[PDB]
Amino acid sequence: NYRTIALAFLDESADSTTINAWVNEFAYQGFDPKRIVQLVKERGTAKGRDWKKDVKMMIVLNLVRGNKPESMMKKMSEKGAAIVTQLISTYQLKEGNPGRDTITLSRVSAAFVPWTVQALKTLSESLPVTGTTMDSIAGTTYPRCMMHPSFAGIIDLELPNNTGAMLADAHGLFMLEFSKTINPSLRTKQPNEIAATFEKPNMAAMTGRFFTRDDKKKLLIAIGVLNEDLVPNPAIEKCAEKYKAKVG
Amino acid sequence: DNYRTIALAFLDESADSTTINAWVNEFAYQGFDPKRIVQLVKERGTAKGRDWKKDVKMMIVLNLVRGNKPESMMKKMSEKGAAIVTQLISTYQLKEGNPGRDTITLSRVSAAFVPWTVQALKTLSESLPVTGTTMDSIAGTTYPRCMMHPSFAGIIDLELPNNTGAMLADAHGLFMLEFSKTINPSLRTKQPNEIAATFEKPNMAAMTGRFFTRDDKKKLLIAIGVLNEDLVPNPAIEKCAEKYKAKVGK
Amino acid sequence: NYRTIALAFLDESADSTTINAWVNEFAYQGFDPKRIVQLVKERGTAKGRDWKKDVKMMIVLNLVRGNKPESMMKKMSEKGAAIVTQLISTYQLKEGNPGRDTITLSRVSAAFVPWTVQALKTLSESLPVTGTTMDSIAGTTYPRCMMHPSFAGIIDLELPNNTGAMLADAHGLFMLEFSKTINPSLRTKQPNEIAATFEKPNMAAMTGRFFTRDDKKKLLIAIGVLNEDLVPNPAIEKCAEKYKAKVG
Amino acid sequence: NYRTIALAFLDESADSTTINAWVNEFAYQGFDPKRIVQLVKERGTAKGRDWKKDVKMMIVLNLVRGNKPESMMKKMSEKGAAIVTQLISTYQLKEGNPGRDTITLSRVSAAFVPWTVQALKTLSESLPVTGTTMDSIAGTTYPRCMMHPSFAGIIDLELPNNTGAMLADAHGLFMLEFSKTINPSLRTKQPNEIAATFEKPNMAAMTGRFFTRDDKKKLLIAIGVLNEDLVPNPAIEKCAEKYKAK
Amino acid sequence: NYRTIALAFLDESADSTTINAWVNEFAYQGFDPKRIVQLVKERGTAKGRDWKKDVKMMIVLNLVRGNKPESMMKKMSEKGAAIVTQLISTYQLKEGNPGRDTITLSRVSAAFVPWTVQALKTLSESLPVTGTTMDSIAGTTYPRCMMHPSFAGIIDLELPNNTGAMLADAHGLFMLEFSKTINPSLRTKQPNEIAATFEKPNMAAMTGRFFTRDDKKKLLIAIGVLNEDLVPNPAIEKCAEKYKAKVGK
Amino acid sequence: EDNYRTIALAFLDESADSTTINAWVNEFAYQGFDPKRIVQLVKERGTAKGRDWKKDVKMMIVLNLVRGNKPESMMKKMSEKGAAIVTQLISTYQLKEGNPGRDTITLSRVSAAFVPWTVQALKTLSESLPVTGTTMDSIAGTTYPRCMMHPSFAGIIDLELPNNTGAMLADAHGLFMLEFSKTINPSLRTKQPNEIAATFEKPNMAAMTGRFFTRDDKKKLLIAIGVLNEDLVPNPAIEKCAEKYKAKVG
Repeated sequence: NYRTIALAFLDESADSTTINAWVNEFAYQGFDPKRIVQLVKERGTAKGRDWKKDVKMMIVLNLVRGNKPESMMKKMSEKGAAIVTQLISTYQLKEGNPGRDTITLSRVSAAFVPWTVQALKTLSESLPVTGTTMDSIAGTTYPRCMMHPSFAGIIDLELPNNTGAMLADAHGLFMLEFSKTINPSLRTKQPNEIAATFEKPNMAAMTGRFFTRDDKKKLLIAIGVLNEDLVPNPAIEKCAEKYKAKVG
Repeated sequence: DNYRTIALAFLDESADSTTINAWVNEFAYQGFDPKRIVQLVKERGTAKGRDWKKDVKMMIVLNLVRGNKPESMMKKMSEKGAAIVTQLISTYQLKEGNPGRDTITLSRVSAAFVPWTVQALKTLSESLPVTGTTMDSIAGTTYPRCMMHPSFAGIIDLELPNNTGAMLADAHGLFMLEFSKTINPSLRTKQPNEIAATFEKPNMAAMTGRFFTRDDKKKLLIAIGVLNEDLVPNPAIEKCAEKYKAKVGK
Repeated sequence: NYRTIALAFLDESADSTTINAWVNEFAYQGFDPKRIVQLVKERGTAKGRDWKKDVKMMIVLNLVRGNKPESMMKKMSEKGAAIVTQLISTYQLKEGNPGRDTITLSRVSAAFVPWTVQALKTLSESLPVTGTTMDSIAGTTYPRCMMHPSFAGIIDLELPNNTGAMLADAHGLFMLEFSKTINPSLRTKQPNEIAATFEKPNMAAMTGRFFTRDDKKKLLIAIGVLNEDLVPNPAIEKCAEKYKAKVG
Repeated sequence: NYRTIALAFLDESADSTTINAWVNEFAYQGFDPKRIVQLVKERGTAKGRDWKKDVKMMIVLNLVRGNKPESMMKKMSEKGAAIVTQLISTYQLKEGNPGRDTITLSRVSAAFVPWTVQALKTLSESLPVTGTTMDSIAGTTYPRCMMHPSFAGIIDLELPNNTGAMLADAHGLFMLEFSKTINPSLRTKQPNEIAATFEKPNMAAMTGRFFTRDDKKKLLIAIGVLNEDLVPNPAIEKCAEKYKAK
Repeated sequence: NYRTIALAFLDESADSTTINAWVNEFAYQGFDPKRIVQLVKERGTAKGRDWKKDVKMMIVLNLVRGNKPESMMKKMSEKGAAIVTQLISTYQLKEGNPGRDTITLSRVSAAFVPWTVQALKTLSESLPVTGTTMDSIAGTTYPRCMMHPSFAGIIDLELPNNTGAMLADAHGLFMLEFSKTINPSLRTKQPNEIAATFEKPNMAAMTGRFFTRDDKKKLLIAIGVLNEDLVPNPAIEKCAEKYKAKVGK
Repeated sequence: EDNYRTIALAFLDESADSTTINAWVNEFAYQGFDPKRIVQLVKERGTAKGRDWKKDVKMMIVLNLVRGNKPESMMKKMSEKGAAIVTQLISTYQLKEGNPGRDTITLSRVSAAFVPWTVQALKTLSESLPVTGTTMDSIAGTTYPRCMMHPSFAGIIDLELPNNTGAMLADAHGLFMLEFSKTINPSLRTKQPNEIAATFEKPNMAAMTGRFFTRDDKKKLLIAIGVLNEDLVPNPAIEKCAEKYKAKVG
């Protein structure tokens, strides 16, 4: 009796530890940052490069020119283009969002965020959305370390007093602009529509387990998002609210 | 001539309410047959020697976490995760969307097997497309976890007295609005009533389905704390119903 | 010459009775209700069915599921679908708006409206637009017998005191809701917009000759639309008014 | 040389009477009413029909069912459809806006307006836009004769008092609904640019030379639009003012 | 090397006379009015015709039915169409904007504007945009002679006291109207967008060299745009004024 | 287990020299074309057909100023003699429309690459430009520098000029650029000025910050054409147009 078989599941076990284990396996994953690190190191070593240096060039390039390496070269000085040509060759770079195992510039920045966050304060005016632009919209100084997507990798939701949530929201504000600026068509659309563009990939970076929760606290403090007592920059709270307003 | 009179004579033809209603119940819209789904799962699972019951649980979790499109979900998944899914698709002949009444989908598994699905929900609310914490804010109280899937509808008896069922439906609808918007982002700009048009027919079909009995539904609702033994709703439900009514109209 | 020839038509006979006869024959006709009755009975008899019963089943089906018989089965129980399959085969049922000959479920409701009006009163909650929905919109209890397109076939525009036109307006109130549901595209159109949707088919329904004016009065009375004095239900006027307010 | 040849044209004649004779032959013409009359009678006579009766049917059909003959038959009674079928074959009827030598139903109503206007009174309640409706739009009673685009061909603009203009504007009122009903697209759009929809063609009809100025006056009088003294009915002004309003 | 060779061009000659000859060669040319005149005369003569009359007819036709001859015929009287058919054949007529060497009705009006301006007074109510309309818009009497694109060819921008530019502007006012009406789409667009439609072609006609500055003066006076003193009619200023407002200077 | 968490975390302390980063940004920056290649291709390409390539350059430039950047398109409405010339030039130099690769010659590129001639030509033909000088004079309310009237000027600007004279220059140029852009792009006609500027900024910027011409090489041209007297001495008409621009820009 089928009805009865189905009802029987009311008393079937629902072990939370098991369920959650399943959730981790099953969850949305653009890529595994762990692999990216591995692949970089190996591939660079294998061609005897100063790979750490290479990661740094790749990141800047990504922040300055996006995620499309071949296209990029089309409109770059011959000199830069030569440099870029090597990375693509060595690290087997690709564009957009290929498989778990593929390196892209965007991935490099996400994986290696601790640098990325540093680099950002250096080149903000050279960014596709400038630090000054963010400032107007922000209505304050918008933290430069937040001005890339990879920042989400550093966010801890489980911070007390809803600080993680605030961070994400303050980050969201940039994200909207970045996507619009990245993708022109989005500009017609409403802010809630745009958010949908990045919520899943961003949320996944936030909940990924590559970095420890303690690792995040340290980074956040180090780059000045939080003071040593876990208190956020006042600028953050402000922005989060604007983001909330723009979407709900 | 004759033909006009024949048609006129239908005024006197019998129209018994009980009989018609039986016709309606047969003719009524059905997405799939839950009974079949149970049958096919257990059979297919047996056929390959699986712990088919465990597989149901895995399927529900996947569905709650990743939705109803198993081939797509695989690209953005871990290799180990993707390997499991591949097995499940194979064993159960899983499809996307809304096919024939004989076809298994993840969403159909959650629906047929809701007694588990309501329980699973308590434990993974933070990993849902719309979180519980989010639902609480929209609710302004603690939104019941068990209601956080479209699956819940299958467990609602509209004929509960004092209008209690309609209240549940309205409370569920509140979740349904967020879920629809998240799942389909075009709807983010729509008015709440437009959004409801999206799910009302399917949900109503689920509520009036005859797979679970009225008495069965009472037993579940009480069990998961939706109602007490007096069939009296949790206080949050009224609250949620009230917001929904306000949103959509009513 | 040719000019004089044309001018001569000023004096050509324009007999009103003859013109009108042409208008009746030339008039827009969706289908021939008579043929439907003949076909149903004849097709049903041919396979030794209880054709009268089949008609009732077809109507009930039409009210519940619409006019697209192949599609309905795709979302129907095995048992119902079996019944439907038999009806499609017997009566050669077709979907939509075919030739004047072809049978459709809608045509059966229309041809056999005297049953249809009776049945509505018993299944209003199972309709695409429910009775309660109509009640809200009306501000009163909307008459169940009027919740189908086929009701137009029962209206006599020539009722005294303009009662007929009023019924049509009151019917129009249901008709708008129904159309929206049948065609979601219309949900974003103006009511006058929507209204043009059904106007020709409905008028042809109201003006078709299949039923006598005398037949209609009798039907309208029997089902409680009018009293023997030919006085409309008080409620109808309110509904007619709202519809008018809607379309301008 | 060439520059001078062109400059010479400064002195070349530009005789107004000749220029306007040219304009009038070059002007936009929807079709030739004369031809339609001839083709109808001649084609009808060949097949031995009472061609005059046929004209009456064509007009009626046109009034009731519009201008696409093959289309109408889909939604018509069996007897009616048979009749239409004969007419299409006999008169070689076509839809839309074809060549100069092509009969359509609209063209019949147009070539034979003197009848058409008489018919209109008897069947106002079967028109796409009805009399009672058009009369509710006018607090007076709209003239039945005016409810077809066909009536334009019967109007003389160069009447005295601008009465012609008044008539055209009064037609414009009906013309608006009709145009609506006949097709949106519009139905929602603004008068202002609906009117753009007909004007040209209405105006060509209005200035066609098939009928004489006397003929027009004679008709307008005959049908109660005007008195023998050429005075327009009282009703018209509401509609015209009512029209130019919108 | 390459940077320096580029720097050298600073001292390469830029003879003004040479530059300008090049500019003339390179400038926007729809057609050459000289060719149109020659071909009309030649083709008509070849066929034993009163080509001058034919020009007159072509112009009237253009003013009235536009620039699509085969298209025109389909909604014309048999008598009129017969004429047009004849015309097309003799002069090898075409629609739209073909080669420099090709005759169009629009081009005949252009080459022969001296007739065209006279003709306009006689047939204004028959135009796509009538005179009375122009008046409604201009809140004045809009000069008939100016109610065609052909008018551009007769403007001299070098009139002192900026009369020509003013003249250009008053014409523009008509031009927007002609343009909207001629072309259905543009109605939605703002005027300035509309101007872009006709600015290049009109400019080329304004700066064309078929006619002498002196010729133009004579023409403009003959038809009453200007007085013996080169003073424009009072109306012109008003219209241009409106036009710049509509266009935003 | 090579410990990737730790390898990544180490980047926290890895160097981030603003200066090295910025060099990188510079070799990475967007570059539509290399002006040096253009010159080479022309000189080489012309010679290969034994043409007076320099002459060709001047001719190509005049053509650019008068007619824009679409060579096949242009010939449609041109005199036969002119169109004949254009054909050889297209053919000889293999000219292309729009914005192709680094190694492709376009009219706009010749004008940019050979700006020293261009600024000269501009004086002789200012009334034949898509926006004439007098108009610029009107909008400016001063005499507006003819040499300034092309997008290619931007290649002559040194932002790294004392007293922000360089940024000033850009702004005075911007005054031209808006009118130029409108006319080139009609739909821009409605839009707000500030909206327009967005249209050319990156391109104009790239022009100003390119390394093809030396700072000294820029300086000589500026004096040489009279943007500056021998004293690094701006002209005042600049400031006039400047600001005037910065104004409209908001």
